[PDB]
Amino acid sequence: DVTLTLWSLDRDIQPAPNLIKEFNALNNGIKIEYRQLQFDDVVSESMRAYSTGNAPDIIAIDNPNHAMFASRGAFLDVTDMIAKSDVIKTENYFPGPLKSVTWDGKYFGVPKATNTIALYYNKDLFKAAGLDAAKPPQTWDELVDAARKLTNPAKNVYGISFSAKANEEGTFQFLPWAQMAGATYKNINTDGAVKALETWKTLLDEKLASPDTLTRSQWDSTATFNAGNAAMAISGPWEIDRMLKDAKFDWGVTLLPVPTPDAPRSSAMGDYNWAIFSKTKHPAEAFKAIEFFASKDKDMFKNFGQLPARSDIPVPPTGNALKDEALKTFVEQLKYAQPRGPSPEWPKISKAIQDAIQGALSGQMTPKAALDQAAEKIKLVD
Ligand SMILES: OC[C@H]1O[C@@](CO)(O[C@H]2O[C@H](CO)[C@@H](O)[C@H](O)[C@H]2O)[C@@H](O)[C@@H]1O
Ligand SMILES: OC[C@H]1O[C@@](CO)(O[C@H]2O[C@H](CO)[C@@H](O)[C@H](O)[C@H]2O)[C@@H](O)[C@@H]1O
Repeated sequence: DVTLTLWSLDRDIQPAPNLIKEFNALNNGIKIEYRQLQFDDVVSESMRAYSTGNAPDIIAIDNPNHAMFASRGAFLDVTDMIAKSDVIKTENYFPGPLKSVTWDGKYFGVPKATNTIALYYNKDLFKAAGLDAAKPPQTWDELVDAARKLTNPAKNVYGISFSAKANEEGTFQFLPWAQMAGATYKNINTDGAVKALETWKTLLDEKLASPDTLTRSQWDSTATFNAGNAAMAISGPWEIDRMLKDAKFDWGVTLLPVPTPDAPRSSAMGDYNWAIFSKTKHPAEAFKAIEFFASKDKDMFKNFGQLPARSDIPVPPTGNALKDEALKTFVEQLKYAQPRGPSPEWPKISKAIQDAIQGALSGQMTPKAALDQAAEKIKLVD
């Protein structure tokens, strides 16, 4: 056999290792060895691997990081193999995910999946609070007020869970709030972004969200919602299949609340892309693996609760009512997602935003000063 190696963050529950086991069972003369990426310095580790000759054949890379690798020659130009393939057609893909694998008029990967974040809510806790579980909050004011009502320390319940972690988690979570209020990563210090960050300060200062929001991932925050310790959670569709098993209450999912009545919806485009490292010894076989993964996209939601990056395969209902309502909400919120970049310097942009969030939420800097600082850094890097 040709043996390939593949790196991804995906858990044993999530697509990559399962798709690999299925692929390997084909006995087609190619075998894939999986390694789950550890430690949250994926980008630097993977570039260092590439530079030293330790890179895998295939990686699932977060979409905002793609351009850094593509621009630096680390990824194989798959333009011609995509063209030749009938399994992978660029016309099948949503435009934002497709653009994220592109650099200088070439394709340097194939989208794996797409997502964004939305607002999960525990309908049983809404009901017990005297709220209307059919009417979740629509505006930031409503969201904060609901969170105040639902915060019940005597019962170990925070009103909301989210992530402000000093890595991509925090940037991905914060950008929707800034964007809805009129800002972007290219202009992150508008009055509306300050209001967004003041709103996050309210959630922490008033103890409506755990202090651990400053250091905890979206996945680990949402575990607290699933256990009944947070009444609402901002997270993505990657939570659904675990939530169905773990949450022992009735729940819904709605669009992210907007800053003033009828202000616009917005959020950041999530999820990963497949890529082949440029010095692979097995380019054709690596690409055939990716073709196999793409051929399973039609089953991704039903099997993993994740969403393909494709307009050719609109996602059908599963038959599970909670999951199917979640699907509706995420498909709707996805219509408002915006790309982080393209930028070969995304990590530096994101670090500036992370530091602003940490500075304001810790009380070390005012929200205005924190975001002004970020905007000056971003001007230089971007
Ligand atoms: O946050 C939603 C929650 O707030 C209540 C009032 O406590 O309703 C508010 O939000 C609704 C949803 O947008 C509005 O229709 C309503 O006008 C507003 O007061 C609860 O009814 C609801 O569960
Ligand atoms: O298996 C990967 C794991 O990462 C997640 C959640 O962290 O990635 C989402 O959130 C990131 C920020 O932490 C975004 O940058 C990324 O684009 C988005 O997909 C999940 O997808 C998944 O559980």
